[PDB]
Amino acid sequence: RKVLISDSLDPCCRKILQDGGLQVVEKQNLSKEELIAELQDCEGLIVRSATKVTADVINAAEKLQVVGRAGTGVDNVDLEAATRKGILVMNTPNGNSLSAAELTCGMIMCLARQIPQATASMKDGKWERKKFMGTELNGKTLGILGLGRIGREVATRMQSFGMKTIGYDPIISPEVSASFGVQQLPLEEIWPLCDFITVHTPLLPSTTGLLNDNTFAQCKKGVRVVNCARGGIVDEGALLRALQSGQCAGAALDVFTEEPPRDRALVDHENVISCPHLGASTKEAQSRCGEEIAVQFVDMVK
Amino acid sequence: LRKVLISDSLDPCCRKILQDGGLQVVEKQNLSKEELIAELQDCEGLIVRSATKVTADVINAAEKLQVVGRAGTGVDNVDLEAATRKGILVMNTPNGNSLSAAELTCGMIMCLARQIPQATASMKDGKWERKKFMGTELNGKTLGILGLGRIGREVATRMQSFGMKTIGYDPIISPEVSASFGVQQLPLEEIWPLCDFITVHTPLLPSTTGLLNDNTFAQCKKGVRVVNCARGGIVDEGALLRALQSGQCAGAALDVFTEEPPRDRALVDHENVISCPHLGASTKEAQSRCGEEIAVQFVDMVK
Ligand SMILES: Cn1c(C(=O)NC2(c3ccc([C@H](C(=O)O)c4cccnc4)cc3)COC2)cc2c(Cl)c(Cl)ccc21
Ligand SMILES: Cn1c(C(=O)NC2(c3ccc([C@H](C(=O)O)c4cccnc4)cc3)COC2)cc2c(Cl)c(Cl)ccc21
Repeated sequence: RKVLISDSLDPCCRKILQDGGLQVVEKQNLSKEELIAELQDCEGLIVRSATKVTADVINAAEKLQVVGRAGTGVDNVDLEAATRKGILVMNTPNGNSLSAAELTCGMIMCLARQIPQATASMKDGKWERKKFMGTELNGKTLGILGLGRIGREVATRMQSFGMKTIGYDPIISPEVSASFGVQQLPLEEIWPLCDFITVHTPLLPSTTGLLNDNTFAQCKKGVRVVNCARGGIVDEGALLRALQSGQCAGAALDVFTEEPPRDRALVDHENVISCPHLGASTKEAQSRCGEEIAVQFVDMVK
Repeated sequence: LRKVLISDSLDPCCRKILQDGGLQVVEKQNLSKEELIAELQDCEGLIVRSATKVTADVINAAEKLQVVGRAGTGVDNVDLEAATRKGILVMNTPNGNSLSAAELTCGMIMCLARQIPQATASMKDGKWERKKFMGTELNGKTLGILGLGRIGREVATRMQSFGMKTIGYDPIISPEVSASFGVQQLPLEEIWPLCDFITVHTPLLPSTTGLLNDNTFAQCKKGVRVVNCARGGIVDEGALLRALQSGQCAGAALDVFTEEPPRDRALVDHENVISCPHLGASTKEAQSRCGEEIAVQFVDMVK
């Protein structure tokens, strides 16, 4: 009967909760001990990416029955510690997909034409039309690794620019991938066909370092890569050397191993487009998330 | 009618198809005015990109110059008055460009929606502000396309796939044909207030110069965003500047300027302006198609 929203979340969350009929507490940038103390009579907790629901927090929260996350994934909640105290963890699987898919297509275009590089150049007062030569997407081959919701939204968009969408996903059948115009192949057959590769998988052991020194070497010379999913699906170290060799012509990253990143080797490279994790950074999405999570809480109050 | 000079960095395949046709060629680069004239003194033809400027003076010092080709669309770097006076032919390559321009345009729109160039310049400076850079979901938003030519319809079919409403205006193409690639046509006065995004794909005309001006900008939605990848001044540079400063315009993307390169560095420098040194036709894919399509035209008239 009492929830706490611990992060900057769309107003409409708190509304639909009270609308449902339970107390709420909008707080922000709270400290670990400040959080626990506030939590000590709250049945629910909703969080964004800021709040980290550690082992310690869950065990200091004697009343905590449920932990909702207004976003995609739960990479900021101890699931081991969660399942131990029989706690529920709630998610917002739909209401974020589109925003992430768009930023991704942004990246691909931005990579093809070096728009961010040209702006930073022009902004410094330089007219370098001698050499900023980019690529026509029409008739090029894009490789999508992770034919989830985001993966298929990215595919249908970049289809319209006349790109070949070949991809790989071990859950989805060739019959269903084909049904949104992505032809499926085994990984070893994908690397050499691609001029562009984007990744849309959760961070798993089966996925970690999916692009590494070894895959990068099987790729077309001057392939270009977009990580808007999770940090490390593309091995950060590995990419760095692929850019330095020219095996990789350029790369776009919305996500890092450390967030925010200490290893500022990549960001700083002249062929790296970067963003401080903006895949869900839209009024449109956070409202749909914030709405879809607050529903799930009220839904189970019957 | 039998010896040509290529004065710019042009795709190798140009010189090939020329000699292939059966006439001498001279691939030179970054030539000086007097260095050019001297080299030209036994060349019937000249092929150029955007770099070389075929001034009044050059044409009149070139007693043998019969023809001037341009590997691109437009010839805003050749004195046409001085050209027609000496009975010289001027050729260009209007086709081999459309797609490259359409893509950069969609680039701009996304880049504007999500501030990708701003985020890179920020990250590149070592900054993580995710609380700051809230952008827009294109899904269900309205794009206004002014100039439903080739480029205009390629831009429309692409941004449709993101789930945008494509309303546009073009006085040449009928509502019946615009509708047939998913652009609903409306009179200009009724377009400004519906748009969250406006791009322009028209030639430079007096009827189109300053198409976006203090007056149109004011009838737009507060925080509209604008893309000029067509010609400098279709969007009044001065007018835009004040629209960004007021917030009537939330941001702008420019591939084209009144002066190229631009002296008035007021716009470029604004924090919500994405800018490019005229890269709409800056793709290996296009310059080859241009370079190929021009060398054809030269050989075609040799028989
Ligand atoms: C488990 N797994 C998946 C996978 O999880 N695929 C499915 C999937 C479902 C939902 C998503 C999410 C989504 O699209 O909503 C998603 C996208 C991007 C980042 N994080 C989450 C992603 C993938 C399709 O049914 C499940 C792809 C995948 C790949 Cl490409 C490899 Cl190589 C290894 C393991 C993999
Ligand atoms: C002459 N004219 C046209 C016009 O020429 N429209 C058509 C057109 C055809 C071809 C183009 C060209 C093209 O799309 O390739 C073009 C685009 C951008 C820059 N330079 C040339 C532009 C427009 C559509 O069928 C012809 C639109 C137009 C408009 Cl919207 C105004 Cl407001 C004033 C005069 C105008």
